[PDB]
Amino acid sequence: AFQGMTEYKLVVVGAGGVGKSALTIQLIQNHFVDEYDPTIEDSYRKQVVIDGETCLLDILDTAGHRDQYMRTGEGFLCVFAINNTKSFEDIHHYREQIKRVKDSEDVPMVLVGNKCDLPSRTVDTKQAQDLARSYGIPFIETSAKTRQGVDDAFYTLVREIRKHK
Amino acid sequence: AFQGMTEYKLVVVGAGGVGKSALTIQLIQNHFVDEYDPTIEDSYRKQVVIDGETCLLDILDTAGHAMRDQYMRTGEGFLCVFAINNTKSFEDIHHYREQIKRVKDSEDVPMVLVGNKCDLPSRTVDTKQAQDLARSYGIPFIETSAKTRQGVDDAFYTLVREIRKHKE
Amino acid sequence: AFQGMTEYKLVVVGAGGVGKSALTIQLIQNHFVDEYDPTIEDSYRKQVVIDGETCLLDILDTAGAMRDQYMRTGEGFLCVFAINNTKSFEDIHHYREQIKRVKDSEDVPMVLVGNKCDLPSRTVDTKQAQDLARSYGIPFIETSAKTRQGVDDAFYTLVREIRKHKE
Amino acid sequence: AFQGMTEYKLVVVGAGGVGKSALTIQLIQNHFVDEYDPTIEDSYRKQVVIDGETCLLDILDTAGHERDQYMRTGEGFLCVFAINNTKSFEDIHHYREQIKRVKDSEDVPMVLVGNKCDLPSRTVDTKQAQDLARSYGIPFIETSAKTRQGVDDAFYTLVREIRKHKEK
Amino acid sequence: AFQGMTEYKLVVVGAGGVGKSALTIQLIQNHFVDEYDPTIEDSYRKQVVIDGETCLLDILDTAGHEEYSAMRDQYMRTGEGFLCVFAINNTKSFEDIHHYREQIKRVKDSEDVPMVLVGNKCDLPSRTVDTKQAQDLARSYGIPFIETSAKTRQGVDDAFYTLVREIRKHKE
Amino acid sequence: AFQGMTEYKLVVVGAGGVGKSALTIQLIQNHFVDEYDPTIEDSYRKQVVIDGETCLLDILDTAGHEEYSAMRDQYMRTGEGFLCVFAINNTKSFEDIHHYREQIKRVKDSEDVPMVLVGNKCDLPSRTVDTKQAQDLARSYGIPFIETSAKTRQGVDDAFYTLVREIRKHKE
Ligand SMILES: Nc1nc2c(ncn2[C@@H]2O[C@H](COP(=O)(O)OP(=O)(O)NP(=O)(O)O)[C@@H](O)[C@H]2O)c(=O)[nH]1
Ligand SMILES: Nc1nc2c(ncn2[C@@H]2O[C@H](COP(=O)(O)OP(=O)(O)NP(=O)(O)O)[C@@H](O)[C@H]2O)c(=O)[nH]1
Ligand SMILES: Nc1nc2c(ncn2[C@@H]2O[C@H](COP(=O)(O)OP(=O)(O)NP(=O)(O)O)[C@@H](O)[C@H]2O)c(=O)[nH]1
Ligand SMILES: Nc1nc2c(ncn2[C@@H]2O[C@H](COP(=O)(O)OP(=O)(O)NP(=O)(O)O)[C@@H](O)[C@H]2O)c(=O)[nH]1
Ligand SMILES: Nc1nc2c(ncn2[C@@H]2O[C@H](COP(=O)(O)OP(=O)(O)NP(=O)(O)O)[C@@H](O)[C@H]2O)c(=O)[nH]1
Ligand SMILES: Nc1nc2c(ncn2[C@@H]2O[C@H](COP(=O)(O)OP(=O)(O)NP(=O)(O)O)[C@@H](O)[C@H]2O)c(=O)[nH]1
Ligand SMILES: COc1cc(-c2cccc3c2OCCO3)ccc1Nc1cccc(CN(C)C)c1
Ligand SMILES: COc1cc(-c2cccc3c2OCCO3)ccc1Nc1cccc(CN(C)C)c1
Ligand SMILES: COc1cc(-c2cccc3c2OCCO3)ccc1Nc1cccc(CN(C)C)c1
Ligand SMILES: COc1cc(-c2cccc3c2OCCO3)ccc1Nc1cccc(CN(C)C)c1
Ligand SMILES: [Mg+2]
Ligand SMILES: [Mg+2]
Ligand SMILES: [Mg+2]
Ligand SMILES: [Mg+2]
Ligand SMILES: [Mg+2]
Ligand SMILES: [Mg+2]
Repeated sequence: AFQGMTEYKLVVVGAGGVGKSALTIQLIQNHFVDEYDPTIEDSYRKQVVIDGETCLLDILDTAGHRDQYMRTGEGFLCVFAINNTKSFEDIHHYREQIKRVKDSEDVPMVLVGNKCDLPSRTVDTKQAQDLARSYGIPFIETSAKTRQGVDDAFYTLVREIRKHK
Repeated sequence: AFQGMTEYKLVVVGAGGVGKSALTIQLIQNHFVDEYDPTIEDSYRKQVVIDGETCLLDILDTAGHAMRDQYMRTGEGFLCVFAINNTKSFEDIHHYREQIKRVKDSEDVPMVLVGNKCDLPSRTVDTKQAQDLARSYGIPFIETSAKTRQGVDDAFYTLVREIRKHKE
Repeated sequence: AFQGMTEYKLVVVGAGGVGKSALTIQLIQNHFVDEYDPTIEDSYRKQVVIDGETCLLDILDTAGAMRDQYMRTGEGFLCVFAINNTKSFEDIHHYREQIKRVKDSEDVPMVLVGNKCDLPSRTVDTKQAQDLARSYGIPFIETSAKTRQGVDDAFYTLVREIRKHKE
Repeated sequence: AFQGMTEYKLVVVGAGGVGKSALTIQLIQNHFVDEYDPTIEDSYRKQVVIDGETCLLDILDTAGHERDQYMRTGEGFLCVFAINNTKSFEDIHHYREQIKRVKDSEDVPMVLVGNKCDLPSRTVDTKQAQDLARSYGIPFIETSAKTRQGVDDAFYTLVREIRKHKEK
Repeated sequence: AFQGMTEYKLVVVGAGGVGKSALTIQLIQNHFVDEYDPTIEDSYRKQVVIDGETCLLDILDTAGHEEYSAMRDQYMRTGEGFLCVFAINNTKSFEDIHHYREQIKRVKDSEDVPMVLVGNKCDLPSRTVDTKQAQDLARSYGIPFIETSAKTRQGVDDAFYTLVREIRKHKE
Repeated sequence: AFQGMTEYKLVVVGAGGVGKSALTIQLIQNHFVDEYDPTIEDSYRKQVVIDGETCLLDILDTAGHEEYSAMRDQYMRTGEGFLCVFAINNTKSFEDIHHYREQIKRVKDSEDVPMVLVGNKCDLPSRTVDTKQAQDLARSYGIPFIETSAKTRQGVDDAFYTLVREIRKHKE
């Protein structure tokens, strides 16, 4: 018996202020949050259709500065801001922490370069694509403000989870 | 901030063979199950719109006969099911209602009375009797058939409305 | 890469006047057709969600070598009789045989449908129809195009049978 | 030019107690109302897809015994009788006449609805009702607000009749 | 008894040529109107789900400059919520916002009317109104501010959905 | 009797690398394709609601450069509407639009074919084709013009939905 639609547990990680909450809230509520209210832990849920399969996204929005939610997640959005080189260098640390806690090389993951609407770009697309090619994962540019790439990022993660299953 | 649609935990209880599973599967899959496969415990989930609110129904299908006390404490609302061709199942209703009230330590638990198999000609429980039982408990009564689908949506949607009323 | 929803080809067969068209029109338009207008061939399409998969049902409504054509094309068959017509129930065996010959296979996705279950003049017992279906290895469903009982179930069950046969 | 989905104003008329409200509430809420609470005037709204066109149904549920206002506003009328009440069937002629006078027209979109077709106490034969409907040039549908039989069909058929009357 | 989904009456106001119609048509039809066809009065309707509640938006698209003022006072009395739109490349339209807000407050005889400030045409390069200025104006009124572009669709849903949330808050 | 939703056959044409596949994939999967995988012929399908009518879009994604093919002329005769795509940073692709339009008119033997002009890659800073120029070209052909970006998703839905509206107009 089918017992209800497929459920995917997604976790959004990355440095303080890169736009993890803004991305998530733009997905769930179609709203851009302008304030910076630091997060402890928040949970969201949304039903969507991706490639003709109905599914339920459970989304965990994490704090910038834990082992529990890394063990629960099936897929991770690894977010940096394209105007903050430090947040991009930190990506390697988030990826390592996820791999240790799940004890696995092959974890579904997507690299997300957020704030692509800002004119102060310090991380080149080619650099981020290279980093992603080296990890074997997709890369997507987003803006929580304009909504560019937001759906794509979360839907691409879902496709990665499907492939890994 | 809204964090996702409202979730309702529904538990279907009643005697062996009244059609608890058949009702639930007819709601989830639009399928009538003809076989009688006795249930231990099964969990289902469905998104629906009731009175303009989108919600997620988590539905626990229970066995006819401490794991029991667990799900009674978790559930927010109960479908109490009997079969209209089985007078025993109708008399047992009062026992299920009492067990739920003891475990939740409450008089006012959201509940709906469901008289299933209303498509069968061998009726032994009168509608008026069942309506009286329900009036005495202060809860709605609905006749259903998992076979024809009559009243199935109504039963589960009415339960959700009862849960909403109890939360104001 | 996903390029659009999955499509399923369903064929409704059975004797004249059992309610093949009435069933189909009740599925597509939520309308009971009271008139009996005999069919040559009609095609319908509907999008639905079954078990969380969005799909497109292409439905061929048949008449009571153009016949061999649609048997080769269909992935699944609703075999319909009327519960008040014993002849239509005996004819089921003939439709099933013709389908198995044309597809050269024992295991073709199929559902047995006993229609007009709202009428009081029942001449085919449920148990008999269930036995026939158990012998063929296929599901049996009672329907009424008039009350709508079992209509969705019949078509959706057929789609599930097609899915099982494709794994 | 498109400003939002097409809107249809439907009016449900007929004698007291034939099930005008029960039909409407079964359409809107998937709920059978067992109590008889007489209506003054109630308004309902539902978005549906009929023949691939999205539309908004505005539905006016009327009182058995009261009017000219809502007959002028309506684009289509469900004329309801109960199949176990011969009087309600004879009254149909009066509702149809009143509608034709107020709209000053022979060709008003209309559907004849024989409700309570789940009851065994039938006093109006289907053939009689079909003849009445054939004489008026309108469809006839048997419904039960209890089992839900024919409910969607009645309202959707009325919408199709309104569409047909507008292409000229 | 529930009788059908909740209905919200939204009114889009602001100076001539700010993009009131373009915003509305982008919401209803997913179409950018490039032509500038001045509006008299137009009505639109759309069903949407916001925060899990299904609702029906009735949307009144108004004229920049009103011919006669009684027809203006009519729709201000009917509306439950107002999108107050200026164009970020037209400082005059931004200064006019204050006047639309005042007229609405007088006609509804209330300080706390559901309202959203909308800075439209944020895709254009000739920006003359700074974001910070508009945010300050909105903070002073106690209402949300959203940047939109009817062309790119940025912020369009957000503007209308945020207005509905403001109406809900005012009704509790 | 209604037998199922209306079906529209749409063909996407234009020079190599303008973003015909990227547009189509962004419509179907909400995904931006960054890689450039040249197309021979690909078929897509999507159900949408446009102006309250549910429809099924059958979409044929064509090759940039193809010598004469009879198999190519086949599907151009079957197609009911054409998206004519150029890239706003490639003046050659804009000049080629005239050639696609001529080929379509010859194969359909008709002046009045439903068609939409699409200027893609409007997110790039290397613009060489002005909006006004493209609007003038489109006004001369009697067809709509839409700026799109498969990357940002701007105008994507609008392009395909506008084509469907053009097909509807041509059928009345
Ligand atoms: N322009 C622009 N600003 C953005 C974008 N995403 C987030 N912001 C802004 O960046 C700031 C921080 O966003 P926030 O969502 O709180 O980031 P965070 O990763 O969740 N922070 P934390 O780890 O403390 O929870 C906010 O002021 C927000 O409005 C974007 O894509 N574009
Ligand atoms: N005619 C008819 N038969 C029904 C209906 N509902 C259930 N049945 C039949 O009655 C039997 C029991 O159904 P089932 O759901 O297994 O009962 P249950 O309450 O789940 N039993 P248990 O407690 O063992 O899990 C099955 O044979 C089923 O087909 C109905 O509404 N009408
Ligand atoms: N009472 C009742 N009548 C039905 C039912 N199904 C079909 N009918 C009636 O039976 C007649 C035959 O229905 P129809 O669908 O035309 O049968 P068919 O199998 O398509 N005939 P054919 O093979 O000629 O195309 C119609 O008058 C219809 O109203 C049902 O489930 N209940
Ligand atoms: N068995 C059966 N009972 C029905 C049906 N429809 C309505 N009833 C019952 O008949 C009674 C009257 O129903 P109601 O909807 O109030 O009729 P009404 O035409 O609206 N009355 P009024 O004109 O005063 O507003 C109620 O007790 C209702 O439960 C039906 O289709 N089947
Ligand atoms: N680039 C760009 N142009 C826009 C935007 N919004 C509107 N326009 C353009 O600005 C012009 C005015 O738009 P319109 O919606 O008619 O404005 P209005 O506020 O309704 N005018 P009126 O008050 O007379 O009815 C049109 O040419 C339109 O295309 C936008 O967000 N970006
Ligand atoms: N920046 C930007 N790049 C785009 C856009 N659309 C397409 N591209 C890029 O342009 C390249 C070509 O895209 P594609 O859709 O394959 O072009 P095509 O017209 O289908 N090519 P062909 O005719 O050979 O099949 C890709 O690398 C793609 O990422 C856009 O709107 N913006
Ligand atoms: C919070 O989770 C539930 C909670 C309930 C629920 C409802 C009511 C009472 C309960 C419940 O669960 C714990 C004990 O008490 C029911 C279902 C679920 N969940 C669910 C969703 C989809 C599929 C499945 C099937 N599993 C077994 C593979 C399950
Ligand atoms: C692949 O085509 C079909 C195939 C089938 C189909 C199903 C099963 C077997 C078949 C079939 O086709 C011919 C013979 O073999 C049924 C429907 C269709 N298609 C269809 C699509 C939209 C609208 C309509 C209605 N027409 C009359 C405009 C039809
Ligand atoms: C209740 O009526 C409305 C009310 C309002 C409305 C909203 C807000 C304020 C108002 C309003 O009406 C008049 C003055 O004040 C807006 C729309 C409508 N209705 C509407 C819906 C879809 C399409 C059309 C256009 N037709 C006639 C072609 C109309
Ligand atoms: C007849 O259907 C089409 C028609 C067209 C179409 C559109 C435009 C022009 C055409 C067309 O086809 C015939 C020649 O001219 C395009 C797509 C389709 N259909 C479609 C789309 C996606 C997937 C499938 C199943 N297979 C291919 C995996 C089918
Ligand atoms: Mg945060
Ligand atoms: Mg069970
Ligand atoms: Mg037929
Ligand atoms: Mg009433
Ligand atoms: Mg305007
Ligand atoms: Mg390509």
